[PDB]
Amino acid sequence: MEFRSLGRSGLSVSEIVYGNLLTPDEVVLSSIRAALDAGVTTFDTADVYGMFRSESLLGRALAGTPREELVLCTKVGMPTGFGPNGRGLSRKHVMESVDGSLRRLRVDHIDVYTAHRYDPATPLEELMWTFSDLVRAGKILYVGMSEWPVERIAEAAGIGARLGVPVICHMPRYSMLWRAPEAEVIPACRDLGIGQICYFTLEQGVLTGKYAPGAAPLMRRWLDDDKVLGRVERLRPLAEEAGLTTAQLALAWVLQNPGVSGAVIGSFNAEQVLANAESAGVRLETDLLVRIDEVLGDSVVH
Amino acid sequence: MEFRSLGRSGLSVSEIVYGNLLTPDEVVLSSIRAALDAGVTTFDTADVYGMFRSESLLGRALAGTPREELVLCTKVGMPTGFGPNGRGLSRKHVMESVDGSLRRLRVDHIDVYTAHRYDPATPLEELMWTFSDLVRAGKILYVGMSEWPVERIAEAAGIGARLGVPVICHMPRYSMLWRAPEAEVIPACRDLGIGQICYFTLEQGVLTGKYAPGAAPLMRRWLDDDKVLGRVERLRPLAEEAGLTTAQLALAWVLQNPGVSGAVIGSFNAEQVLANAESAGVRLETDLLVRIDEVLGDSVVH
Amino acid sequence: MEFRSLGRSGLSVSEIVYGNLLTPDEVVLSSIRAALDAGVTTFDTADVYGMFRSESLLGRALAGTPREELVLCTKVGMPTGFGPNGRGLSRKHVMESVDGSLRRLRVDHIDVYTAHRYDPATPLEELMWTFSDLVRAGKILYVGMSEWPVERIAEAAGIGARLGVPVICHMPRYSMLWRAPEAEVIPACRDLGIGQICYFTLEQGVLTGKYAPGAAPLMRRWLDDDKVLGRVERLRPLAEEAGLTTAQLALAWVLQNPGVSGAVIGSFNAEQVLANAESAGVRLETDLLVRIDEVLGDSVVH
Amino acid sequence: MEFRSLGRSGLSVSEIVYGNLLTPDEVVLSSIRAALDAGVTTFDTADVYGMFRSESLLGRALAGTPREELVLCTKVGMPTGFGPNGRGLSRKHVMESVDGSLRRLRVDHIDVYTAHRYDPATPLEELMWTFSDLVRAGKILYVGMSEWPVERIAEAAGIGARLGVPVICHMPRYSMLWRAPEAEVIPACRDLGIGQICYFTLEQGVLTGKYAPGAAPLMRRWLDDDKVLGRVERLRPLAEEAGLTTAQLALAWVLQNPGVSGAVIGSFNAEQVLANAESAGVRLETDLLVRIDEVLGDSVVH
Repeated sequence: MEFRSLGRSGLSVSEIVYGNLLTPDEVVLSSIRAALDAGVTTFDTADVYGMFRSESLLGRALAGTPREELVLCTKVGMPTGFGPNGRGLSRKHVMESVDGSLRRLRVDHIDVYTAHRYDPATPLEELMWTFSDLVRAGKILYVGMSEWPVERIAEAAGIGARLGVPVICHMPRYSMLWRAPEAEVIPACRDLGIGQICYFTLEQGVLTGKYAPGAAPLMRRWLDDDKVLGRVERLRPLAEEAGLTTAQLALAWVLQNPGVSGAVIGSFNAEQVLANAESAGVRLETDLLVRIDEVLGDSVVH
Repeated sequence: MEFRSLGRSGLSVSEIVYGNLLTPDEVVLSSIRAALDAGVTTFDTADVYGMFRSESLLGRALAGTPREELVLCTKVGMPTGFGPNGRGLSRKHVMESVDGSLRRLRVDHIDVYTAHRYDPATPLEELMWTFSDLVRAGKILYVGMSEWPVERIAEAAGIGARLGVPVICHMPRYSMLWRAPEAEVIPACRDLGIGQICYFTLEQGVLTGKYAPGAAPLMRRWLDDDKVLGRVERLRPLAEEAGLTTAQLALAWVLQNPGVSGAVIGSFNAEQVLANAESAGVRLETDLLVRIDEVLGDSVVH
Repeated sequence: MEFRSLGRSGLSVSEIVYGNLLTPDEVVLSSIRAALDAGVTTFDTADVYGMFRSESLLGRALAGTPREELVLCTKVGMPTGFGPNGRGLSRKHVMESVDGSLRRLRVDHIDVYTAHRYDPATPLEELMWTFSDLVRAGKILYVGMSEWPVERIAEAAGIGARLGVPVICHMPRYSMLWRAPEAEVIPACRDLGIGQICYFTLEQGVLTGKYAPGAAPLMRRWLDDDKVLGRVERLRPLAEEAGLTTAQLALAWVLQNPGVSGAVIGSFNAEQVLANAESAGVRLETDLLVRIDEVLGDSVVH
Repeated sequence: MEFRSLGRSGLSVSEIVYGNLLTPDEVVLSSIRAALDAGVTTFDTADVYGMFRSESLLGRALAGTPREELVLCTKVGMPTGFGPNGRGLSRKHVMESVDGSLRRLRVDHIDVYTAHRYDPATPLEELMWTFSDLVRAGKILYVGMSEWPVERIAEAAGIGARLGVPVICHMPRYSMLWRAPEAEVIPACRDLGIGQICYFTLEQGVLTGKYAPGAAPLMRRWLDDDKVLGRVERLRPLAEEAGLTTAQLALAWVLQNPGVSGAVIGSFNAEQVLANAESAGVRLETDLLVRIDEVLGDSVVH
């Protein structure tokens, strides 16, 4: 496995991150085991994933692994309770969420606590002072944000610096096909000392090259493009030339960005987890990157 | 039920708040149950109400309700012990009050801790640093004030902003008849990101229209006005035209103010609680508001 | 009993403070009981008094009294352990002292924690950040100083204001005979919002009028003055004219200073404690104060 | 024993510090006992020394000694776990290291927690806010650094002052032969209120005078100097003239620097510990210091 700093911080994450997004218990547990076996250190989940089930299964699967060998990331913000305080980023919801996450993960601290979507109803002073109280308490170490507006990332990072809350992580959608964060988000985050942990790097199967024309919700939207699956198939020669699968090429491609700390995989197939983990440390030649862009053409979203 | 932000905060309160101000245990418990059944989320009490009895009964009645579904507000400042440190807003009295309130309410945090009347003997730096220590400790989330001078509200809000203490709530007397807070208090609070949770909205029965001329202490003072009960009776046609009781019109009237987060009801009649709760989300036409003012005339206190 | 604010704070102390300075256990316990019976709320001790014995006896005697009715003051700084970290005001000694004081006093917080003598070896930033940590932790509420240089009082008060540590109390030697603090200490403390709790108000028996010429250490130094005991005897007519004992006149005299919050008594005679407590609320006429100064003449230390 | 302030702080350390650097358990335990018997108060160790064994043995040997009589120093930064978060000075590694050190040392606080080597991967804001959280929590009292660049010492001291983290200790290599820290490190530390606790004062046996030409790693490098052992032998007359062993002269020499708080000894011979401890309080005449420099000549590293 290869490792990167998560932004401007002393924290190191595995270049491949296992994200058990929610399937029977045994399939999830065996997939997490496969990730550990492959040298993955960094595990991502959320309170909302399988409504607490993802956190509980990660807690069980990681039990016994020395705490210093694991980077545990979870989230708060999506609805996990009834009524208007059962969601969002208020001091109330964040304070009522953290102890449940700690108990289900079977730990006394979370490495990276991520604000799941920006909450326009919560003043950033209210949220960042709540994070300050949890860092002072030793319940969370570092703060992340998921799919936030760039201006709110910068505001949060500023307040965090003032309050001694490390703001080190952003979790975008980023793949060979989905490049929206390259314009403003990744540049701003690099300026602010924030690293990306990338979601949907295999675009829910589209970038595996396993699916032929005429053979999730993201995959649904991709199928509005009548050329994308045919274009991914044409990557296989490019991948094989570099001694990679199409999936390994997709994961390696995301890791070529110096703003990226890690790429998330979520496969429930033990063999795919081990193969996808070997994407770490792979350098792609510039000529390979040029003809990837030529093959995918106007299927790429900028 | 309808919900509002409590000032500039991520906290949402029910537009109707149940305030069990202090009657046998069973009447109080059944009234709180009626409020829960009506979709009321936000409950107000104080250490001093029935000398600890109100907090203990709210703790019992709300037991089993998921914590994230409830907004629990209590108070400190009125006398609950003997001698000059048994009252007021000193670090000593506030620190010696909070654990009793938590134990009686059966919770590990209070959503809104309200300073019950301004204490000229306590420096606001002393009080606001005490609130800071309780927010850091996770014992209180948000701070309120009850019937404070506007200048002390602004001072408290300033210090709170500096110390990361959310100051989000003021509890005035506010009704169709008692409009004193409109002049300075509500305008200043809106400027400071503070929402009103309104007390005596039914003026201890005067604004129910149930009481005829010649048929609590506030009701005592109202009866010095030889026209007020007759004027409230003349609202019934206006209420019925809008498909409301006089009590529902009174509660709806307070909620028409954009500075108001919630209106407190305290009825011990299960049927009245359910009826009064349906005041939430009711919009009053401007013409209705004009002739309310015409009917009540010089009985209104500005 | 009469009460005063302890400096610019919300804390109220009894004008008569019981200080069990160190005699058999039973004499100490019965004297504390006598003070409680007389309406004394405010008790002073120190780790060093009878090497932990004073704190343990106060803890036992005050057991059962509601916490809100008591103001418990203790001290740190004098030697209570072996070696150079067994004394002074270092973070180490203060942090290793506080839990012992809490356990012996049988409380979870000390109202007033007093720095017993200024420690030139400890930076005031080091001491005041230690006090900050104990206030944040809820182990101490308010900070005092005993016989400090005026410049270090002002420095401590400044840092305290910045860190949200209430600095409200100074404990001088102050009596009808010992007036050294009037020149600079009391004026500066009044400016800084600090109240005096006065020690040696009866000058170890000299100001009781019980001791005749030819009939601790402070009393030793007083006997170098060949006129002081004769001069105190001549106060008895002045005292009796005002319906006071000489001891009550001495205690009342200290309380005439607007900079004084409280006067400490330490008598082991139950009858004297009850009599001395009645000094509270006594106003002395200006003509009485003038002829006190005439009677004592050059025995007074300025 | 003689004592010094550890930098600008209220903490006093013994001029001789026992450092059980890692031999059977019994030899280590008896050596620590010998140090206690000699009046040594100040004990240094590290998580990494004998991989947790040094801390566990110090915890056992010091059990029963009153806490106020001991200054316990340990370290974090060197590898104690697998993978890239099992070492360095990240919030993660520091937070995951401190409770192990407390449990093995059998204490609820460490007097001096030393950052073992500068970590270029961790922002000093991240490290110093972690130290702030541990000082607030009462788990560590004072902060040290070991063999840091002078510019990072100054940066850390600045942030520490702002956050109320006492930065009081630097642990250089310093001996009669190794004088590198005299140029910049000791001068800067004296300016910043930091005292030295000196390692390798006997240069792993070279400065004992026990080893003849032709009779570890530091001793290995010294033997590249074909004159150093012969030059140390020529100190014996100088030592004997002052009533010292060569080892006592070496330890006394380090203590002549006003920037030095303490000199570390690590001997496993009970007799050597007691003899070396008597180096404390020894003043060396200027003429003695001049001819030491003449005897050692170009063997000294500046």
